[PDB]
Amino acid sequence: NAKTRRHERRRKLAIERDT
RNA sequence: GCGCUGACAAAGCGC
Repeated sequence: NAKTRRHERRRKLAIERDT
């Protein structure tokens, strides 16, 4: 199951929204 | 395993 593969790219953006 | 929601979760739900 693709948890980490999706997460990696989504994470960068998710963080950068809050930032 | 790859998406897709979610906490950048776990879990779910497609392919």
